[PDB]
Amino acid sequence: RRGALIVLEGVDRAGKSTQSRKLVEALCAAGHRAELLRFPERSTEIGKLLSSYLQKKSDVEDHSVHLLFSANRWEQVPLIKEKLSQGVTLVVDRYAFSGVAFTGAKENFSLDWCKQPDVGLPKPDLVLFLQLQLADAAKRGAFGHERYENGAFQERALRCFHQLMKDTTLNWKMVDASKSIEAVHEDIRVLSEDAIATATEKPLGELWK
Ligand SMILES: Nc1ncnc2c1ncn2[C@@H]1O[C@H](COP(=O)(O)OP(=O)(O)OP(=O)(O)O)[C@@H](O)[C@H]1O
Ligand SMILES: Cc1cn([C@H]2C[C@H](O)[C@@H](COP(=O)(O)O)O2)c(=O)[nH]c1=O
Ligand SMILES: [Mg+2]
Ligand SMILES: [Mg+2]
Repeated sequence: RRGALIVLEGVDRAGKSTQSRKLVEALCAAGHRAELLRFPERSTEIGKLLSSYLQKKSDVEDHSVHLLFSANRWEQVPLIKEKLSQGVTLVVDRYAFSGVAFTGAKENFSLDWCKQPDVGLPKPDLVLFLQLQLADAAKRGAFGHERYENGAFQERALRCFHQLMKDTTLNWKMVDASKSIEAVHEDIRVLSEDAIATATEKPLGELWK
């Protein structure tokens, strides 16, 4: 019985990391075998280049950085397939959707070109989108000094996310991320339990193909 592949997406400060940590904790406490993954995975060679870029310690050509973000997902595919095959549900904090939405927010980047590198990745069984007004997301303290940490860019990224949500091949679920940490968590936990129990009857799919 394979594990489910659950992705959490949303703009910066939507609560993705907090909810991904709480979800794994709750699933494990309820007897599931579940583990947390995140993208970018900054521990690899590629992940280190990505981290320097995001921190503005380095500059990288836009197409190149887009391809490094996708390569950082592919390098984890053998691990993802192994874990899911062993029955381990994986909770992923950002995935290909963030990749497309952030690069697609830049000038002269078509959604189509941005999607291609991630075509064929393991297809999530559930994609949770943590919806929150950008204003309230900004009021979750203040902007940091990392790349993309500004309102106009966040708004273009959000528009790209909405284009991706038209894709009916994917099991998108909207989450009202404006509620408390515990209320949002319960919403996410119940959706995840349902996906683990019913979405896994079919083989792992391939993204965007
Ligand atoms: N439901 C919530 N209500 C209020 N604050 C929240 C809520 N969820 C998370 N936060 C707070 O908002 C901040 C950002 O949360 P978190 O790190 O989980 O977001 P994120 O989506 O991972 O952000 P990033 O996009 O930068 O990685 C944290 O200080 C966190 O405690
Ligand atoms: C996974 C991923 C994240 N990003 C961005 C979103 C965030 O602004 C940034 C840091 O992510 P984080 O908010 O998860 O720490 O990286 C990309 O631009 N492309 C990607 O493929
Ligand atoms: Mg985070
Ligand atoms: Mg084509």
